[PDB]
Amino acid sequence: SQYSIQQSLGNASGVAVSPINADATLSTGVALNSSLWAGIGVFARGKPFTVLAVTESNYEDVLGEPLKPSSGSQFEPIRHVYEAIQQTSGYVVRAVPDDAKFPIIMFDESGEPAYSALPYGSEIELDSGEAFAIYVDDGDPCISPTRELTIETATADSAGNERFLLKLTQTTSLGVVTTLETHTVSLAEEAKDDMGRLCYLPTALEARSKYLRAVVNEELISTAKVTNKKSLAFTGGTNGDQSKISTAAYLRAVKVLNNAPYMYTAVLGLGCYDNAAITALGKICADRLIDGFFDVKPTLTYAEALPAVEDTGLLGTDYVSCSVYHYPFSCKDKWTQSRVVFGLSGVAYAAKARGVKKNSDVGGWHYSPAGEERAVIARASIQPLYPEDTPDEEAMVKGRLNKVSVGTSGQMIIDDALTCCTQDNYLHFQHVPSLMNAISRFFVQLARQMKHSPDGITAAGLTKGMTKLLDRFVASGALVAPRDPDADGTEPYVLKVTQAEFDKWEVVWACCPTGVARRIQGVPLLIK
Amino acid sequence: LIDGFFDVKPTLTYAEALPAVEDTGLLGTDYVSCSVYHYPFSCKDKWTQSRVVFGLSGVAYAAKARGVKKNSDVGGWHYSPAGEERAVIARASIQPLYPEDTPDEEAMVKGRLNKVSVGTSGQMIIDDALTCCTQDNYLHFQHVPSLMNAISRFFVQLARQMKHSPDGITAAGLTKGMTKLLDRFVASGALVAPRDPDADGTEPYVLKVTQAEFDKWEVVWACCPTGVARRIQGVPLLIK
Amino acid sequence: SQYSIQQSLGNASGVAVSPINADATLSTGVALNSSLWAGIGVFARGKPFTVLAVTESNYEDVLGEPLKPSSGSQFEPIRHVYEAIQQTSGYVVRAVPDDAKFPIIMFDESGEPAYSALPYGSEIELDSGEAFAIYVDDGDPCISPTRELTIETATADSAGNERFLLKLTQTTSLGVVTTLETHTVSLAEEAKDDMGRLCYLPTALEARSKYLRAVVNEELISTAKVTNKKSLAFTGGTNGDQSKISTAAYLRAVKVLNNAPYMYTAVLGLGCYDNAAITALGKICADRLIDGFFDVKPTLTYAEALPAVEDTGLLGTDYVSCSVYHYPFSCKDKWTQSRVVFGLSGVAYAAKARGVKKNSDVGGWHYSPAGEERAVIARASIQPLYPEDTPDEEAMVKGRLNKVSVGTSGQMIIDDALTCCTQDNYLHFQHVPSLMNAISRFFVQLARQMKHSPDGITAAGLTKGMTKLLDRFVASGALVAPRDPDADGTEPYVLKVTQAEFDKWEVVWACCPTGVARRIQGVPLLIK
Amino acid sequence: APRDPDADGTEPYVLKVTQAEFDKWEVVWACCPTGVARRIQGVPLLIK
Amino acid sequence: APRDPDADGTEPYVLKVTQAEFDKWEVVWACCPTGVARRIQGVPLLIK
Repeated sequence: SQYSIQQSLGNASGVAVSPINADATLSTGVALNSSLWAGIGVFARGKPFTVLAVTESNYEDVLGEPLKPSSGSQFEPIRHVYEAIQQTSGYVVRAVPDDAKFPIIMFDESGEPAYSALPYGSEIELDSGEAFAIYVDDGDPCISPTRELTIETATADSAGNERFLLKLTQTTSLGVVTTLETHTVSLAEEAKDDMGRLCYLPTALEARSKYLRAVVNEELISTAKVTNKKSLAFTGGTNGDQSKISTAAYLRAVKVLNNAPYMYTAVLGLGCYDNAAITALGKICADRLIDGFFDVKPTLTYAEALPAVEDTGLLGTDYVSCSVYHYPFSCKDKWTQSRVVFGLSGVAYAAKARGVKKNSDVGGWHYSPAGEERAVIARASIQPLYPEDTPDEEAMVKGRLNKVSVGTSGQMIIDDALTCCTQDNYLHFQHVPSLMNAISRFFVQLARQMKHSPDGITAAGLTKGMTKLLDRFVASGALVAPRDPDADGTEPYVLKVTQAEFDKWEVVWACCPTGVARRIQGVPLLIK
Repeated sequence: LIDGFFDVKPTLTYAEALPAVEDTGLLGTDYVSCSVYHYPFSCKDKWTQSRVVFGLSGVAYAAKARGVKKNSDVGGWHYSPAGEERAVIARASIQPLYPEDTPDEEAMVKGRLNKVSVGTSGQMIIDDALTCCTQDNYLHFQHVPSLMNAISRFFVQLARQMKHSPDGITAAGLTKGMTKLLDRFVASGALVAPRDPDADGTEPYVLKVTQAEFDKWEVVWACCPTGVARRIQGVPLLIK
Repeated sequence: SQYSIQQSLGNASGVAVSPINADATLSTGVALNSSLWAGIGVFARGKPFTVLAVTESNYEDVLGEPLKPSSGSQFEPIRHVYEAIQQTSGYVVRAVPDDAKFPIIMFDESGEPAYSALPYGSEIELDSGEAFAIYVDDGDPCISPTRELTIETATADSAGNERFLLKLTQTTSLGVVTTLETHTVSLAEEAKDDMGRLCYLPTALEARSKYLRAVVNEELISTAKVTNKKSLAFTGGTNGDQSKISTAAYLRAVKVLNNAPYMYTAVLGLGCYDNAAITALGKICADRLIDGFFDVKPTLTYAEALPAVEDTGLLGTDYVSCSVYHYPFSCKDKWTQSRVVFGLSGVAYAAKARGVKKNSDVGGWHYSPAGEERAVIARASIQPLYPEDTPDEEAMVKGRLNKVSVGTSGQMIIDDALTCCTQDNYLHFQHVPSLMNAISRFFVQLARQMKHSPDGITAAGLTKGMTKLLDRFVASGALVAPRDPDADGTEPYVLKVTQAEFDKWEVVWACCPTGVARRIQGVPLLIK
Repeated sequence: APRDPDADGTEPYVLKVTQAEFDKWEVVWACCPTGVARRIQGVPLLIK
Repeated sequence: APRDPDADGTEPYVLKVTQAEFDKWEVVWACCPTGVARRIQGVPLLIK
């Protein structure tokens, strides 16, 4: 009609405005100064084989209350999570044993409920007389505190379908009974609640409730009717034995973590001392270009620690960013007040996060996760496990094993930044692979955004983006002038964007990383 | 001398998609400007609100039109109909038809079948610009035939207008018109300097208008087309 | 009509444009920097005598769960696959014993099912009363976990044909029951499903399902009717004894691998210690111009290792690219945690892939598959089998047998790059045949593309393509100036394209390959 | 002024009065007419 | 004013009105828009 604006204006009188160009102002939002940690573990509460999200204010309830050291070896990952959350949120994957079962309540046409239990990861088959089944997907085995489900009659909708109110409440062993969640659902395929949302039972429970799930029998859903049932009881749930777990479960969990559609920059090996799982997590590091902080069993003597590092499998050239730790010391637990021993992955990641939070523009990735200002270990009544033994500094450095020590003021610290690389070059220090991987991730983002453009735009865009990013890093201070300013010029970074064929745009950037200060030597002199 | 965007049945598995492209018949050397697509995904319809599946020809043409509307003087014909800023697919609740299968990237590229993917931000996009040409030269990319066909159509118009004139007018007119058009294209940016400025000079286009007999006015123009950026590789280095 | 454009314009007024020439811009797409590995083996799950495809994310399910060392000698190929996948995907061929049988369910007109089992590789004959038969082509013997098939009535199509829903679900021994696949199929020859695809049972199952296959009886298919059968059960499947396998099965498997229509550049001898099979794989190398990494039984003493290499049959002049390894050491398994011994083919190929992934333009084929930065062996608790014995370095080098050693830092490495060539020239090193074969494969591609052209185009095209490729290699660094720059010039490569008769275009290229650094000698001196 | 002030000078009009024979006075005038504004196109841009 | 006053001048807007053919009056204007303040960060320091 009128007031309309065209854009082509071909061989005819008129006026047209072209769409806004906005191609010389293409930025890239990656937010390099952000770090998240991902790990697998064994816990008390949570949905098995599904990626979770833990923050500083919900881990206690999403992952359940902390376990007990006297139960077995399952008390490690919760403490690792507690020590690692201190800085940033993260993603965890819970792995359960084979015989873990969750409760199920199945109804019928008359409405008399029945109870059962089913192993995790299995769907439900409905018997002839079963109308619909409700089960719990929070992962809790419903043994302590118990959980009760109540059905109440409610007013029908405008159309005429009967909607009933569902109320699930938890009861502790002491006697405290608090409501937990409530809903208004119906078996009609199209009925709506008061607020207008869909109130069909399966989709309603799946969408608006994070505790329950339900299934229905299509044949019997037409004539199904629900009575008034008060104070039901889930039963049969069982977490099983968590002391022992087959390597298949750990492999499945790490595969799920691999396929998780999230972003994280640390693959913390949360209290999982299994060679296959550690190798898989190293594969995750190598694939995603991130950092890993694994740790050997912290109950081995200094003699057996060295062969265990070779056993764990990352010693080679493929995994150049994964560090291995060892902390053979005892400590007093924060919660249960007992003598427990656990690893150092959480503290290593806390050191790395403290380092990465120093710079604000691009984030400081060039700070090593060691020292006395960024890697202090906070425990209670540290009592060495083997006071009669002594470290093997030279053997440890040759075997790529970071070691703890006692810094100034008497607090234990981490005093090495060595990776799993065996080659003796710049790559075996910790900070260099992290910085290079940050640059590579930014490049992948930029090139993915800039793919499929003509060469005229592509060359200028790539050059501008890379020059800006590397200038930001140099101003931050992660790159310095080359050691020998005679052969390889005098610039911190050298950039070269070239065309190899019709479409082979090749970018080569060479950077000079900063030098850590690991060995300091003083030579006093006297002047005649 | 135009462009075609055809598409195979979007209910075939990735295994049967490849022989169907050979079946459909354009695989050869005569049809160098026709693209073939394949979109095995489900979607929620806009009008009836149901589960339907259909093709990708409309979205491919929308991408081509978005590309051609960039330049205003001569229109940008050198923009490939793929990427994350010109070929996004707008649907509702895209649910893959065969989640258990996987594409065959190398086989697809050898068989000249454009494939969909998931770009940044999570919207499905078209991520190829391959035509039905089997020969491995500059002609199997999508933008080159379109640009050459635009130039050829303009030439046909000009020569049809300028037919039946004496040679004195004809030579000057042909040279002026072609020089102006190719200069417009170079200023637009669809032609760049040759890859090797040692043998084939250093000009984007070379024009030659000649007389072969009493009336055989022959025009030969050679152009260097732009280079798409399909594969990008980064090689980090460390300096001692 | 109008707007049409002609191309001939012969002796008539008009205007025409010739089709685009595009002959001086002919490239060649071969992607030299890509390597895939092909091998035969014995596994638990998979379709027998059919080429497969294994990547880093599906081998566990396509090839089934890993076997058990206590079962016998069938535990080798899975571990070899696991060690070789780390770098690149590949193709495998499963060979089964003679008495392996797969289950079959045959129906009838009334619908009462019957069960049976048939040996692999055999078609099915239908009895008079049998309407149609369904069987499993995944290769699994359906013993653990069990597999159940369910038939459900569904709504007829628009035409009127009756379509039923097929649901196959797996049940583990513990009790976990998960659905596996579902379809909507019918016995009508033309009925269509909701989405519009063909729903005839045989073609539908063959095309859209990778687990099941079916056959029908033409005579009884017209009057055939299907009832509602719930929770059927496959039975009779048996993988047989995989400890012993006749050489005929291995020969058939390698023949299938030969006729496979795929591309691969390594013919890894996955845990198959049979002379006939090894000779056939050497034939595959000599035919396709690729590389092979075979390995003798890793339980022979150093005295018997040497005659076994002559026994295995590749010692000659035809197989100049196949290497033979020997790894007489024990190790601790990753999965079952036991004492097992297996070969070195996987690690050898991992070294070769690490070498080939260095250069990005053409790929580095000139890196030998040995050293301390590219061939480290990652195992757990390596304990030598025969600590009292000693290697025979001179005898091993004369007999063309690569030997393991202990490099720096204490990790075992591969310390030789000798092939099976007996002649003492440049051909017995490992990197030279690989580089020459890469060049030859590129030449075959180029000449196949450029065949049947006139000489004017042909000479220029061949010269340009070969000059560009060899310049790319020289810039990569795989060719250096000749050792003696007095007789054979001073250029890395010499090219000569000539015509011998009307059509005998002959291309001769001579290259000077790089020199590996195998023996390093230092001679200190003192100056008066 | 002419559109391209490189070949056809830079004057709006060129006049030439000549004699061809005893009486064939020939006047040739070449003018550059103004350009109407029929199609107007605007191309907005953004500056980094 | 533009963010980088080294390449793209120092004026907020650049306007160019040109003639392409007899009647193709083409107007190209490039402007530098203001910067919203969405993320604000403070970095305290101590001076020796």
